[PDB]
Amino acid sequence: ELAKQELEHMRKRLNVDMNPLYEIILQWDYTRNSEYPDDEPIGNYSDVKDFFNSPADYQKVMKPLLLLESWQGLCSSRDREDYKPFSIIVGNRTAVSDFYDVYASVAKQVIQDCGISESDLIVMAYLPDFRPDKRLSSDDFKKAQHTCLAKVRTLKNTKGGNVDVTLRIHRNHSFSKFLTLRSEIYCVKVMQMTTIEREYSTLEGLEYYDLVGQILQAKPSPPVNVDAAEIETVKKSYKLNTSQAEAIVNSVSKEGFSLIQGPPGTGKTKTILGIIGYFLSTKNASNTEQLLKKQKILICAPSNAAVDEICLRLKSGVYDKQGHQFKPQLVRVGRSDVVNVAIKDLTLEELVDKRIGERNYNYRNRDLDRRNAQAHILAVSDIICSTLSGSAHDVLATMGIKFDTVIIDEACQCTELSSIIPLRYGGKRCIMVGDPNQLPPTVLSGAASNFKYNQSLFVRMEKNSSPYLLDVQYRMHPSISKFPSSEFYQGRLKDGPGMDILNKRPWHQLEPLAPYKFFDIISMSYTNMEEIRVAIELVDYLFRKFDNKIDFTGKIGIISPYREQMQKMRKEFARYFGGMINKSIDFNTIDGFQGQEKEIILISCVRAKSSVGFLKDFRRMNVALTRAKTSIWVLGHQRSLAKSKLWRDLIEDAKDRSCLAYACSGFLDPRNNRAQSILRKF
Ligand SMILES: Nc1ncnc2c1ncn2[C@@H]1O[C@H](COP(=O)(O)OP(=O)(O)O)[C@@H](O)[C@H]1O
Ligand SMILES: [Mg+2]
Repeated sequence: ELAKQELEHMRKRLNVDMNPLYEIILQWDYTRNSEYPDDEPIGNYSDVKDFFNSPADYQKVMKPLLLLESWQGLCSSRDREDYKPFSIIVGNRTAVSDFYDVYASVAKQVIQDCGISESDLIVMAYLPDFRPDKRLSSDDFKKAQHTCLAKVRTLKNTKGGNVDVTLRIHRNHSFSKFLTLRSEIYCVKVMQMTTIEREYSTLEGLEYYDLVGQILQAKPSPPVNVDAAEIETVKKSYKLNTSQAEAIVNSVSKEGFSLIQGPPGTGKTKTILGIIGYFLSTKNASNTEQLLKKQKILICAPSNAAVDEICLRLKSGVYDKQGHQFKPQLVRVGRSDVVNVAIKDLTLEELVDKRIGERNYNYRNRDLDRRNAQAHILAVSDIICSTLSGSAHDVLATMGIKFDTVIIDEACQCTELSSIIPLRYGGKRCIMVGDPNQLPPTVLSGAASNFKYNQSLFVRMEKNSSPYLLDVQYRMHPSISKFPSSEFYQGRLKDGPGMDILNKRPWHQLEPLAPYKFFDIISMSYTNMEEIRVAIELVDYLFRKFDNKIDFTGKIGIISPYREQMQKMRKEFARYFGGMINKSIDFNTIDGFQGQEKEIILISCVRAKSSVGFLKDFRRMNVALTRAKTSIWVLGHQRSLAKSKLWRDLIEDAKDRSCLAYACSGFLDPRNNRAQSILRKF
């Protein structure tokens, strides 16, 4: 019939109650030494299931894991963050629900120096034997007998450079006995609660989401049938390859969830730009003038960096189905981490500044003008870009706008609730673009990750459906892309035209500095001095032969699965080369290097159980083998690695391709008779 229940469900999704969240959190013990926030039985926790039967099933599984990650965040900030303590003067209190709203006073300079905002959780402590003689730290709170968690409800500036503070604590907390009028109480910030609150809002309002069925079942929509002429038109107009054009056309033509899988360098973001252009143009091409809200698209990413790259690349305009450029109105919701004028000019706050001018350079008028400008800018916008968390912001929540189409870049680098956040505005189509063949997003709680909390909705859905694969990479030398393609993509991952030309480098003319090489080192620990020495000698030969013609600044990375081996590698490289390699070589583990790339990559394999273990090794190898663009030199012991199918496949592929060389310390030295004898007798 007429579904005003859409408006009712929108209201439900946008107004989730946080009091149940703080009923739990405000009873926690800041001083607790445990992976877990309480002593409930371990069986209360369970793995994230491939398939959920109901929103209640989903919530029963997910809420403990969300709270566990939150607890681990508390612990991390307690044991590391070194937040600066302060003190407050207590006043009256008000009983609200299962809470006490305690009013207090603190200086504005202290609020600013300690970084306290209305989004912060803090811990209070009673330390009557403290004297200003000593410096106060969060260790004093960690070891205190009487502590209490409090949420910063309200911060209001007063006249004399002070701030009225409203803090919320739990009714049941005995610490209230110390909150007598005009008492001095010591405090320190624990953590800012915005992300936890937004994910909790999503988790609890899930049952009113339009795509709740597809989310619970991890089951994207079935493919519809699309016109080959349409795919060709998109290909030509947007200057894409066939896989990208197909992904765009299909994912836009259907509603529900769509998965686009992009291996390294296959054009995930370019395809998203094409999606934006195509969607907006085909949507604009559908007795007194009726007033309608303008169609918008929501573009989200897990991190500010990805959102900012999307914005920067959108500044060149988008294209319609016929290939003609148009410039839709773009708004970046939320301030970014880095400073850049090009991104700053797109932020909602800067757009409001420019729309209102110097008229209010009186305070009521200033706030009213800012609010009206915000409303108008958001109403006339075409594209809304944000982080997955930032999509839950009040500025979007008060637009009165349904965002029926949400696109997510880097969709594998976020938790499931985080990816679900932006669907609260009536989302009926969600196109997630990602690379599942990487390491899962990092979570603070090892236990939570052991319960598979570090798994993205993209991956959980990939279990049940085949994504639209982008199958041409535009980064790596063909000798470097060869084995990744054959080993992970059925030999169907293609190279862009001229990768051999683009990634041809002078040192390629000198053996063994080839584009692709496995060095079998002829010589139960997690380090290998001989691999380290061979890496040193390779880099030394490269430098000696070319660093008077080539600047190796930022050209080289060295990675290994094991941080012990990487520590030893950095130490030995520092000793051998001095400081002159600081700007030439990055050192990291395969995990820590996941988002980086170099022209030259050296891998120290060192050495090579379960399905989880094979999955982690599969992802690590996918990452490691795609970090280089022009040259990759894989150092390892063949017998120490061949117990792994992946490594044996790699070594035997290198053999078949004549890309295996035998190596030991001094193998590049013609005068080293010992090393040359070791080589010759092989
Ligand atoms: N159809 C295409 N034709 C030519 N170059 C492409 C195509 N698709 C992607 N590229 C190139 O591949 C590189 C990776 O682009 P990007 O969209 O950032 O990929 P991803 O987002 O998957 O990392 C870019 O330099 C881009 O110019
Ligand atoms: Mg990208």
